[PDB]
Amino acid sequence: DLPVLLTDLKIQYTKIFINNEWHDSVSGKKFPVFNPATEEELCQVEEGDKEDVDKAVKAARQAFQIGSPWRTMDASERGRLLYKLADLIERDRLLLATMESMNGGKLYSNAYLSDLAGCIKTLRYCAGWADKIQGRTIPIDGNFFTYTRHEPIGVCGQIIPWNFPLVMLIWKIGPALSCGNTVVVKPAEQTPLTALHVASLIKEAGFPPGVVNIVPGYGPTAGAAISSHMDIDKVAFTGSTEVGKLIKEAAGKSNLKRVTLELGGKSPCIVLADADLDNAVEFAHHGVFYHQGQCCIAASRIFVEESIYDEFVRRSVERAKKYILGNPLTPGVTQGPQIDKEQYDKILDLIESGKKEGAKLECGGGPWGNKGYFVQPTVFSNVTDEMRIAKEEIFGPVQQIMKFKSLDDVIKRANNTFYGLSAGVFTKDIDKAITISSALQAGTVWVNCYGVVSAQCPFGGFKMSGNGRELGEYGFHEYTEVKTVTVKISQKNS
Amino acid sequence: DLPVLLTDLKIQYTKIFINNEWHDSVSGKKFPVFNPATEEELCQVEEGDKEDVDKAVKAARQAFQIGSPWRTMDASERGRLLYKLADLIERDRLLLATMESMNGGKLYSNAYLSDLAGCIKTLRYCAGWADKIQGRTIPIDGNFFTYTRHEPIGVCGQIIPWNFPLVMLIWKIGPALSCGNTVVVKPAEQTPLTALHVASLIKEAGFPPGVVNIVPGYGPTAGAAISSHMDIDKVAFTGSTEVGKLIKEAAGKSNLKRVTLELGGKSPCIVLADADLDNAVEFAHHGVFYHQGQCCIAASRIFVEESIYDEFVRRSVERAKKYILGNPLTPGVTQGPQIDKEQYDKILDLIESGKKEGAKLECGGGPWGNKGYFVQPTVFSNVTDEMRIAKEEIFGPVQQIMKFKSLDDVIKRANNTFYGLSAGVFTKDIDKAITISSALQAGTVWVNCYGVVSAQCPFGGFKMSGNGRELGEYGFHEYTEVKTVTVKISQKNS
Amino acid sequence: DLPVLLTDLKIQYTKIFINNEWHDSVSGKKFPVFNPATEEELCQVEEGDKEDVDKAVKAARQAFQIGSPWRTMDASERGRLLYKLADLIERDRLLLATMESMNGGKLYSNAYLSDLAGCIKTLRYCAGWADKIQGRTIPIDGNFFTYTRHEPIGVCGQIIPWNFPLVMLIWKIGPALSCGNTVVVKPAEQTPLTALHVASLIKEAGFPPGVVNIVPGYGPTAGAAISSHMDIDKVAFTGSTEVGKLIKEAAGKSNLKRVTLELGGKSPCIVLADADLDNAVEFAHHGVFYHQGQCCIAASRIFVEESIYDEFVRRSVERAKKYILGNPLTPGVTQGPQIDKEQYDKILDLIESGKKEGAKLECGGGPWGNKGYFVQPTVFSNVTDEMRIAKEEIFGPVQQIMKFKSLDDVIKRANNTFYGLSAGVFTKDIDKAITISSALQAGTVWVNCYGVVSAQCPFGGFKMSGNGRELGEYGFHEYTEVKTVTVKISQKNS
Amino acid sequence: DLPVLLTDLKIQYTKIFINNEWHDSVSGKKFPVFNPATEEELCQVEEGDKEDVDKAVKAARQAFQIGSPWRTMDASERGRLLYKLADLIERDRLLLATMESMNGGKLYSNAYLSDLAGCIKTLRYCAGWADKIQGRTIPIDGNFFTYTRHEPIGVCGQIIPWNFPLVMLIWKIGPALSCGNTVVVKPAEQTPLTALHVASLIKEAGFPPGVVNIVPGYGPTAGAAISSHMDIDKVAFTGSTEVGKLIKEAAGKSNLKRVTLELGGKSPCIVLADADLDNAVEFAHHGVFYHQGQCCIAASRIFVEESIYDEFVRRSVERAKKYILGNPLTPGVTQGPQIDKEQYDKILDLIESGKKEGAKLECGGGPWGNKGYFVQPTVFSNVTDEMRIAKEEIFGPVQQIMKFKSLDDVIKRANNTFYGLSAGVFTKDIDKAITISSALQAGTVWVNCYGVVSAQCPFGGFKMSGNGRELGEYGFHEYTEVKTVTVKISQKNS
Ligand SMILES: NC(=O)c1ccc[n+]([C@@H]2O[C@H](COP(=O)([O-])OP(=O)(O)OC[C@H]3O[C@@H](n4cnc5c(N)ncnc54)[C@H](O)[C@@H]3O)[C@@H](O)[C@H]2O)c1
Ligand SMILES: CCCn1c(NCc2cccc(OC)c2O)nc2ccccc21
Ligand SMILES: [Cl-]
Ligand SMILES: [Cl-]
Ligand SMILES: [Cl-]
Ligand SMILES: [Cl-]
Ligand SMILES: [Yb+3]
Repeated sequence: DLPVLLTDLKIQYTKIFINNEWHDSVSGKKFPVFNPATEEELCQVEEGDKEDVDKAVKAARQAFQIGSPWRTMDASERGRLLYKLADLIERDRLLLATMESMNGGKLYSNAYLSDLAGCIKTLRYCAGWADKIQGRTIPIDGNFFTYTRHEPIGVCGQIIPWNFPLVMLIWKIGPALSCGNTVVVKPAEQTPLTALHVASLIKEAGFPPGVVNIVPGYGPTAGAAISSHMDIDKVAFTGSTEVGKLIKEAAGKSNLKRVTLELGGKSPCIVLADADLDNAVEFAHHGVFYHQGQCCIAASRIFVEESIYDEFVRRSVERAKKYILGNPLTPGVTQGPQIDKEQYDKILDLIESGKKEGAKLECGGGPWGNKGYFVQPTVFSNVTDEMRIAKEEIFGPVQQIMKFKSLDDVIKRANNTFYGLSAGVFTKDIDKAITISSALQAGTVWVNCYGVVSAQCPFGGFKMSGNGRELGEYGFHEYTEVKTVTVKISQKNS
Repeated sequence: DLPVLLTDLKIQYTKIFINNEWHDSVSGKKFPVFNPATEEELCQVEEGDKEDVDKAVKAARQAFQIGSPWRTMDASERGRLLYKLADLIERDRLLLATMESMNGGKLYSNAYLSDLAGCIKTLRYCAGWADKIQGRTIPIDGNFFTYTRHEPIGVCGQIIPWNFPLVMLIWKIGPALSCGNTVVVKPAEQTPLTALHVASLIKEAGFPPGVVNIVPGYGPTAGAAISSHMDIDKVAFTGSTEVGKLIKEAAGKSNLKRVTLELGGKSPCIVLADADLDNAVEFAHHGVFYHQGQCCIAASRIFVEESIYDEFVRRSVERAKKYILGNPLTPGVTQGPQIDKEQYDKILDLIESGKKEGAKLECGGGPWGNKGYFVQPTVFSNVTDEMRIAKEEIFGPVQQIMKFKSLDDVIKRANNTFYGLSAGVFTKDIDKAITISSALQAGTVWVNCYGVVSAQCPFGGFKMSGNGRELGEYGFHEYTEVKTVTVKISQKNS
Repeated sequence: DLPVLLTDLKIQYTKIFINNEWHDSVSGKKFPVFNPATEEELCQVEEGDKEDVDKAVKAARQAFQIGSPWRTMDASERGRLLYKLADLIERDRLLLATMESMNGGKLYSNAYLSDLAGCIKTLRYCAGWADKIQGRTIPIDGNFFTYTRHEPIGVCGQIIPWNFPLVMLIWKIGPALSCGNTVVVKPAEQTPLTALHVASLIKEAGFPPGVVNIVPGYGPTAGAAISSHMDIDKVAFTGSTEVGKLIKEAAGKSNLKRVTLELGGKSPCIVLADADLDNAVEFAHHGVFYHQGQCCIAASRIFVEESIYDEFVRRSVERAKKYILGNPLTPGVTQGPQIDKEQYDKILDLIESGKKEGAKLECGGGPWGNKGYFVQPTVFSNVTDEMRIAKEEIFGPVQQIMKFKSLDDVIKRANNTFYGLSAGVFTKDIDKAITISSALQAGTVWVNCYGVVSAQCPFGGFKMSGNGRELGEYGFHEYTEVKTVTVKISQKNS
Repeated sequence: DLPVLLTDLKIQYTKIFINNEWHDSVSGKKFPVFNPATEEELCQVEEGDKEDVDKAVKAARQAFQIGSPWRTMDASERGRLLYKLADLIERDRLLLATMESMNGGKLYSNAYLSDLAGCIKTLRYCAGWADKIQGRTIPIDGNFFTYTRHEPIGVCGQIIPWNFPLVMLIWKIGPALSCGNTVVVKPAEQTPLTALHVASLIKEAGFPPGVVNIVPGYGPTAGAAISSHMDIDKVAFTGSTEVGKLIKEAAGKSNLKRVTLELGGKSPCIVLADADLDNAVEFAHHGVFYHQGQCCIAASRIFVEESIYDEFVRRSVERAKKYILGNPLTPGVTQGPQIDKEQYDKILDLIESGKKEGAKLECGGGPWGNKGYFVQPTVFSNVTDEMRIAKEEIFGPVQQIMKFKSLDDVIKRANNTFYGLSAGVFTKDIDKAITISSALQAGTVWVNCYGVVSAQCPFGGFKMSGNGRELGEYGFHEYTEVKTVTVKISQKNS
């Protein structure tokens, strides 16, 4: 069941968080934060810029110094601190999910039952790794003793998007901290509020000062200061392909800092004629419409074998027509607004491209409501590979359905994109499930499901959907720096 | 294609191999070795007993001493020696396969194309691991530096069976040597000859003396001396369940040496109605009839969904009727003899149990020929779970076919055995393949195939089919002893 | 600081724990449990025997069945249950440490600050592994998809000793449960009480019934029923070398169950002339006198370079003369009783052997007090390798100090034992620390410290000190059974 | 001993290698290749440019297609091909070492005994990993089966420097191929010749066409075409910090390809007063003077405790005065030329900076000879942290020796650089060796040695010395792309 907050939400944390203390901006400037369902201002927040990032990096550097509390404490104690943080987020789950829904335009049902649960579970998963990060002893040639340290890297700048503010915050800080790094986080200008509340809880949990610093502010200002900073060792980023390139270029130009990116997708589904049809329709629908289409792994190209294409389209239209738009905080509402005017415009323009380029509009196709950035859930049939709605990430509630009859050819079509984040395959045939999944150039492939993400799984893109992996055993590698220590000895023995 | 030896085989190596030199038995006694297809003596071999095992252990201990060549050489050089050994076995492939076929009663086609290839591939696989065996550096609580060494264990006694003499020899010595152990090998009394030729090649490859010692002889004599030896650190064994118990009891009684066993099976296949029927018939047939049924993983219980049972039986009988019995060295012969009189008697007695207990004899059922331990390939239909041919490992060319209609119940029947070595599942359904394979209590489960063994895969039994795993990454663990080194330091840093 | 329980301890849990319910013994029999510091009975406990073990195994088997809650719950939820159990033991830390001290004769300071802390930390460590136990995908030869499952083994029987009742309980159940096994635990007849209280907390934490079953009782009765049980898949044991052999023999005779043992030691220290002398004296003293000498890793042979031997002996005698004997619950008491009459007799007899065989008694040498199994802390100088106090594990407060001058020779002396659990090396020289530690045949080697045990480190014996490893990454391997699944596919791709 | 080629070297392979065939440049243009010891032209080579890189990428892409020989062959066969290549390089060791010495200006003794041996050993090491690259099976939340594939990435562009042509070639192609990638290699314009001979041997070994393509040519032309190519999935590079930035910027701008860099260093040694002084002098000398100073890990800042500084300097000057300059092919010659005029000028300019900025010139300081790019081996004493010879990588035979007295301060000085490739620590004290090595911000730290590189060790930079690691287990991660496959199932079981 679905509990709610019983007193109205009051916003408290609006300042920059450095050395576990709350800071005004060096400039004195603040910026507004809005509710996307009402277009009304919720509060003002201190606007971080290069001077504030500089303060946060110096604090993160000082907390990372050899001999510091965060460097010398037991690994197991880093893990305890992360488990306590998860306990505290659990405690404040009602408040955080409400704030997430109100600032982010996110259905409260999903914010409470999915986002917040995933934040808690991911933190507890990361806590468990902290004292299980291990190097190696190595039987090198010659009379030497050689071992490796999987050290933390150092100061990690972490630029977060607006579509999953808390979840991206925890996906970034959980592994970074578990491995022993210090972090400077720049949440989305649209959604700073839940991150600043979590900073409240980082202080309360007892993390040493400077281990986590949160600098709300804008992209070209505070984000770019992180990108180009000469004393940040690594930057991680989720967001647009265009910013990813600007960050990688900034990193190369300054100090050759390590960079990992996750950059969205144009993720395809392949539905074979032998698929459980209803199960395939339901998962592909959820794949593309989840959180108003504002998901990196949105299932935005659905290829269906011709034998079942018309039934698939018909059943998808029926399911898309069952939504209730409105304020994401009211029970029974099933689709909230898009995040802001930029994204709203982009979606409507792409919808229009679909009409003009010859797609078949099955439902939706326009905006909704007196206020709020609402888009009707929209389904296009007979989409072809050349159209803009087939090539460009939409990030809105807009489903594309295509037909195929040759399996060889539909795999090339699925792979014929610079994106590569995820894909889905729907079949009952063992051999097809394995060989299709092996052939798809995508970081996660779901078989007879879609959108299944868990802390135990590495997650990331092929090709221009990004580089590196997050979470799982494998994602922890990207938050360590390997040092080889080789000691001369008089005689080695196996 | 299938090349052959162009001059008749001459036997050269018949003595005990210790410190890379050839030894007469301390007693002076020798024992005969026979050809199972003719019942004729091939040669005499030095008979090892406790006094000879004692000599081999002392040499293996001396080669394992700290500061010795085998302990101090680079890991990568251990690997080079194993690759050279594989090169030499490749060179002598015609001779070894001929000797294997003549001493072991093994089809020459299979000895040359399967056994010898697997020996070569397994050695090269093991060679590659030698300098990739690694310990760990560990973020222990407190101000300490902690690392682990995955050392070799020490002197490993390795008791080999007669059904795959070369392959079992290499499965044992490949991982043992790669990890840095020294070994005392006791090949089957029935099949010492290929092992002694490989000892020729171990000397030729340059292995330091005492690293490999081979002591041909009998089980209750030389085998038991290994089992109960107070200076052997580990014993590995493949063979009967009954000897496994005698070895484990001997080990516990003497020096608590480490023990790994592989002990055969009563491995089941489950054939669902949606299976590729011909593919299932072919693989299950090969599973149970390979090497005259003398395989640990023989598919000796085949459960078939009632819908397809009668067709399955009919097609299996047709395939079983296509064999040519005779000397395993003549081209076109497709079934050789059983290994000796004990096994031959055991098979015929169990065949008779099948008749008397009410099984349906579809073909075969008796012996064959003027000489040689030949058994007609035999198929039983309508087998029930209580019969001896359903409960006891036969190790002969004897196939059991049963019907089921409830999948829940057939999984319990498949699992209702103290054996647990392997199993097979035949279905096109993804979900059934995964959930059935997960539910079966068996060390290897094949899906839509059977009998697929490779050096990259760990291999071993559940339950009384044995303990531990051989080959793969995982099997290397059982040839190392982990040492934790924990060093006090003034201050640790992550 | 050191808090205490403010009301006297009341014993509540005295029955057999099966399917999360409290059971009388099938026989109706109970047995007394005593306080070793007073020789007075504390309470009576239900006496488990073969019939009760049979009940516990059936429940553990049923909880392990495919489809059961414990088999189907998320791995991460197994970990949550273990973290909650740790939270509950933390809650009851005062009660548990008091009960541990009163039943076990264990200094309350140590029980509270060391045993209980280690129990809590070890559980939290094990919790973190639960959803990080992973198998492999393997690039086998041929057109196959091959993966491995690291399944739980099944029903694990766990026989616990009296010297560290809670810590051994958690060392056993933490990894077993994390990996997904079910357990039947048989605590020491002398110390059932803390285990039964923990069973209270396993129920309270929400573990499914039958996952943990605790059967207090005697060794030759309930212990032997576990050893020889035909439906227990694995047995783990810590205790005497003599029982280890009886367990391994019992396992071999019945169902070839997997066996891991830890069997004590005769662990040596090597003190070089360049060692920090005071640091070496302090750690070796603690090594041998900790918990009245009743530690598996007791530093019971201390070899000291002749240059510093007399100073080392003198300083060790001074430190041994500073103890206060008495009831382990009174503040300032620094040495408690031995556990029972058997151990007390054994210690006094061995002390007498030391006198008669010619050792130099420096202090102690006799019993103490009106009541309680107290032994004076005792130091022997000029010990030689032939004496009983040099060869036999004493398990009492009895220190042996020997001189050496040749480093080659003292390593052979240190290694000249069938034991092999641990060792210590004291030197400032890098090269000596590495090469000596590499040469010692011991499972853990401490350098410039002693007795440093942590959940992140694997722990176990070389040679007759046992087989397998506990805790660390590596120890988790011994609570899994590897299954290889190999799937035929039309075409594989790298 | 040191065998030599008995007939003069004849150059044969001068063309572009694509699809295992030899190609003229699209332009028809060729470029000269010189001997640095004589300044004479050795031959002309086809000049690759963007059009030729385009041809090589298309071939590498085609060889990487699903269903291709290189994608479908057994992993173990990829390893066989790499072992055969190593066998062939061994066969041609005399020719390759001669060609390496003549084109690269590299002492023939070192080319034959070190470079060529390292090439052979590294290939054999990489061969062994090929069928040991494994993914995972993962206990994800929910009723799913989740596994990972560690796939090859795809087409990898590999830009090689002139200082270790063969060794860098093999460090790049060995791991790339072992993991299953295809490669487009661009050797240094100064040293294409040994790479083109190895391409001869790749064809001879049987690698499928298009798996390895070698495009000799210039940096701003063919190198930049690789950097910015829209169908290259990854680029690896060793060379200058300045090009690294140009490559990272090019990659970000085009297709966000993965990038790993190794970019040289300013690697420091710390020599404590208790060090084995002669051992420290010898290793630091070799560290900075090896291959005429043209090593990434050159020990170009040597900090020595004041107590021993003057003796250290004196002994280093004595050892530096013992060199014989001349043609690297004549026996007994111990220092060859620098590679070309650019590097020669850079070294002399930096030497002059040392004089003018106030360093103490102890020996050398000018050029040498009638012809060839020879620099006198040069030692500077009393170097301070501000001078150019302390800050800038020299890549010439130029040693800097500084004094320290505070260990805290000398660690900050050692770390006060944007470089971070390697470091050395010389002490007998265990605690100092561990804590100093832990505090140094460097990818490899040697203790009481220097310059010890082996295939089993990961190798790479901290900070601006580069990103990622090469060789070892860990370096293989950077040649794979992880795919998560998550399959919906009816019910999971642990
Ligand atoms: N880390 C090393 O081992 C290493 C090796 C060589 C040079 N260096 C450093 O670089 C300094 C200058 O030497 P250099 O100019 O010969 O090195 P460089 O970086 O320019 O050349 C090395 C490789 O990079 C290529 N390259 C050059 N420009 C390129 C471009 N725009 N795009 C793509 N590839 C390009 C070159 O053709 C060559 O293959 C040296 O003095 C040294 O300090 C380091
Ligand atoms: C001062 C070291 C010279 N040196 C060598 N010598 C050849 C060599 C020898 C052994 C193993 C090798 O590969 C693992 C190998 O390449 N290779 C280097 C790579 C980078 C920096 C310096 C190098
Ligand atoms: Cl590593
Ligand atoms: Cl380990
Ligand atoms: Cl495995
Ligand atoms: Cl993975
Ligand atoms: Yb000149």
